[PDB]
Amino acid sequence: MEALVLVGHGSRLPYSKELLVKLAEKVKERNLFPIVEIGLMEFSEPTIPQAVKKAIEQGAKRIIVVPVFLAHGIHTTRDIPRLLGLIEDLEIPEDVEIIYREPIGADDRIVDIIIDRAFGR
Amino acid sequence: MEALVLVGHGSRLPYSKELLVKLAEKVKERNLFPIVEIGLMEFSEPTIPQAVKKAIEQGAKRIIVVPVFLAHGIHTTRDIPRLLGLIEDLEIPEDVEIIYREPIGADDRIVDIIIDRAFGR
Repeated sequence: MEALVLVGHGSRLPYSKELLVKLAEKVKERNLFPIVEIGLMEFSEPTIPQAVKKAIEQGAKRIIVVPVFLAHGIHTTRDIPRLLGLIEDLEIPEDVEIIYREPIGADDRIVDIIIDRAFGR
Repeated sequence: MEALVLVGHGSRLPYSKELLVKLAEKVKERNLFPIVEIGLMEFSEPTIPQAVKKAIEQGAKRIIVVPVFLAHGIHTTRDIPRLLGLIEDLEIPEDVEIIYREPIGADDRIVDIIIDRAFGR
């Protein structure tokens, strides 16, 4: 009924996709959502429209798109809102409403993790 | 003696740099290292070399660089190790050695944070 779509930059190296796959798995074992799909913005599959479509065909009527990026940038302000038919100027999504969330930001867990990496953990 | 450098991507919008600034402040407040600096790889200032340099002239002999990026990609494998004279292409005194850490990766706290964002927290 609601779907969670985890959405990333995408890269030509495979670490970006692998990252989304690991994150998707980990939330799958939290058993919080009916449906969980990942989408990558650029040069990697699946794409964000493929993921949105997949959510819909799986039954879901309220789609939560969460951008897995550290800060706002072009992609989160122009490219993605476009790709979702949320901004006026290859895909439009039937009768279902799209719910576009905020990025990660300067979160305290991110400082936690930074300390860990600094000590070679 | 030891320094922490936080290093980020950078963008033409200012949110990425602002994000680094917040992160740097917050780790300063945990009082863990003698020095803390930031650099931005692209567009903005300070630059990564400016940051490394800045730490050195301030006394630091082991420089711990943490890449504030979600996955390995080009920047964490090529651009940043380059900028730190870690791969043959930055004259650093042989009395100082640079220690390059892991990115964030698919850490469990990142799944925590993603759940929060999915709820609009």
